[PDB]
Amino acid sequence: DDTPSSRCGSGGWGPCLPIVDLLCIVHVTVGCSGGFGCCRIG
Repeated sequence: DDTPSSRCGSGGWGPCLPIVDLLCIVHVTVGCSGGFGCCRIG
């Protein structure tokens, strides 16, 4: 739903995870490679 100004490995999102294993929808895909996103880890 239009996530905030976050980024992979900038706050709570990990370094980089392959969408192939993704499980969320509102995750974040900024700062990562084309095809890899990140979800709320901690």
